[PDB]
Amino acid sequence: AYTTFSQTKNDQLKEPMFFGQPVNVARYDQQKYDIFEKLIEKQLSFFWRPEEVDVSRDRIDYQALPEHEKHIFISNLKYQTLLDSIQGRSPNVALLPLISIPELETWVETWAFSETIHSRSYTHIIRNIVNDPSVVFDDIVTNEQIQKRAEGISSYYDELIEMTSYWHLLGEGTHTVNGKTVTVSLRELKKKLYLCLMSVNALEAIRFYVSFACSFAFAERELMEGNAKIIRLIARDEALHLTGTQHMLNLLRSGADDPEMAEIAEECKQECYDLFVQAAQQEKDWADYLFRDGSMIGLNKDILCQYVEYITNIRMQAVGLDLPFQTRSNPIPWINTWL
Amino acid sequence: AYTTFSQTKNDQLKEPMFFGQPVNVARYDQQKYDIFEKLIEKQLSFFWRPEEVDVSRDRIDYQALPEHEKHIFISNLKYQTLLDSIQGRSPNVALLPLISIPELETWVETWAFSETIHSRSYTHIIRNIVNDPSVVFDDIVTNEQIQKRAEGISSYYDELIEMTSYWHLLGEGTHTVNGKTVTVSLRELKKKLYLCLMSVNALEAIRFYVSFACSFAFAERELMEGNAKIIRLIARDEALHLTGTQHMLNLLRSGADDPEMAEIAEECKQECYDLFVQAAQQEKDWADYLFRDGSMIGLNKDILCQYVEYITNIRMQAVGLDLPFQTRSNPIPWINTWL
Ligand SMILES: [Hg+2]
Ligand SMILES: [Hg+2]
Ligand SMILES: [Hg+2]
Ligand SMILES: [Hg+2]
Ligand SMILES: [Hg+2]
Ligand SMILES: [Hg+2]
Ligand SMILES: [Hg+2]
Ligand SMILES: [Hg+2]
Ligand SMILES: [Mn+2]
Ligand SMILES: [Mn+2]
Ligand SMILES: [Mn+2]
Ligand SMILES: [Mn+2]
Repeated sequence: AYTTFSQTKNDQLKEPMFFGQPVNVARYDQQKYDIFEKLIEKQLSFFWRPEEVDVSRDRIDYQALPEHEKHIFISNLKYQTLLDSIQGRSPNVALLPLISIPELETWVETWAFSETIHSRSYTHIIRNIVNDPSVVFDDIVTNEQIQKRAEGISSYYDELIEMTSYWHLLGEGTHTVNGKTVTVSLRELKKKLYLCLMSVNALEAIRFYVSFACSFAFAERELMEGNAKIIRLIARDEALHLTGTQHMLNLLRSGADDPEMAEIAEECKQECYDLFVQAAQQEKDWADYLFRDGSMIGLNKDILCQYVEYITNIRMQAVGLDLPFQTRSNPIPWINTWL
Repeated sequence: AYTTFSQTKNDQLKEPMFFGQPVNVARYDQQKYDIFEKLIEKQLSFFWRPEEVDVSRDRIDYQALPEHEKHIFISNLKYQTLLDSIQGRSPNVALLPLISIPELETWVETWAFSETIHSRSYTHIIRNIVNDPSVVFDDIVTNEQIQKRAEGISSYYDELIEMTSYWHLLGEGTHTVNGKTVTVSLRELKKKLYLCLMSVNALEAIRFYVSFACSFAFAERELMEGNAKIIRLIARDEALHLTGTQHMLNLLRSGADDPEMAEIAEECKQECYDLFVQAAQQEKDWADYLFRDGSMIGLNKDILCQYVEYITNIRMQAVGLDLPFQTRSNPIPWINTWL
């Protein structure tokens, strides 16, 4: 079972990142993988307050915008708000119960914490450029187009969480819950997790960047500059986040942390691969919705769609996987300005 | 079951703090209880970095100290490190899966986050005033005197967590896990939680303050002033934390949030009461250990023991309970200096 303070005096330097002995003492004078200590120190130094950024000038700009340019902006903001709504709570609930080294535990809490700040920044934008914030928030939940990907994201999480409870309550082996066979495999858990980790990596490394492009496009036209300033700070963070997930995944597949993982990584190769292809495809389809009533300067389907592929190829490379798309270059190199 | 993003478009202003629909959208443009929005804003504004505080001068002071004055200092630091080791992870794991209003969710993540910063500050002190930090950390786990209260604290948590898994996996009603009857009652969960909440309140409101007294005593003698500076920042935070737990408990017993709770609050009156008496007693016994080889100026058993009672009476008053002790005054009014 899970314990908020394991009684055993284990060597934290020799525990796996996951599934080992729950972390007891929170120490930071040493670590198994200092990338996590570095990320924490970096996240702490990037601390920023949303309320500070003046978005008052964005209300007029947003209003001026045509009903189809409002669609793009607000729709993209709604998606960002969704992602971080998830990410704020999710890494804590899903990963915290499985960490076994102190640096990763605290990194995840720091990481989740920073996502709540982003959520707040979104509330800061929305309530300052619209007269009925409730319309925006409620639609995030109802908007069936936002939910297509919203439901796919929370399943990897929900399923990992639910299967983690069984493991802590019953243990490995086959059980019966009210006349129902329920099998609990550690090798299966390590896979369920590996997939969330890979799915979380695509969310941080791809989903969010597709949103900064179709966000800074406005900043390029000198529109919504309060928002651009805020999303510049969020991108700096999401960069830390993707560095963390990338290190986790590459530490797992390298058998450096836990061989059984590495094995499950090679075996679960086509999934991890078709998992990304699914994500990229979902970001492209998203584009058809943002431009159903016309595009704008510097951003249309072909532009975005092309960025999705370019970006997806970059992210999978970082985790050793064949570029699912042609090997082209940045359709909007200007984006590097805001990053 | 628990979901990282509930599909239902509920009214977050009319959900109970706990056990209602998991929070979906993270919004901050309104809230059921703005005390939580206030705490978040306050915690965010108190953000501080431990590394900043120069504790270099504390190494000499600590060394100079007699072996019995080292006992006091280091033992008290070890206890603080334990508490925050727990608090860093615990509120997230135990409470996050049960919150149903956005402000409380984010407050808890902010609250847990701030505790990790405290853990770091402790690592910052320890590795700067001792030559073998490992000795200190390992003892936190082994030291059977630290574990007396360490085991009692993690049980309320562990038990609530474990019983929350069953509720999400099976639901209310009687079940059978491999030929074993297992009952899951919502009214029982609401109680298990109510007790952690009350036990967490004593940990923030009493346990931690007993440690600031037997910590600033050194600052009073112009010793360990780097540490005093750091613990001044931690106390400011623990004050926010106790304000939060106090509001939760008093919102629950007032039947304002959920009547069934209020009912379970009146019914579970002697426990909540004997729960505190147990804590206070544990802090007093702690004193016999800090002074087994002699006390120091401004701090001995009678002094401390008397503070424990004075403080305990203050905390229970704030949550409507009879002062378990005589109604006296502050045995060390100087402590208000550092707070
Ligand atoms: Hg996931
Ligand atoms: Hg976009
Ligand atoms: Hg893979
Ligand atoms: Hg394309
Ligand atoms: Hg508790
Ligand atoms: Hg003390
Ligand atoms: Hg009570
Ligand atoms: Hg006393
Ligand atoms: Mn974010
Ligand atoms: Mn992120
Ligand atoms: Mn603390
Ligand atoms: Mn606290």
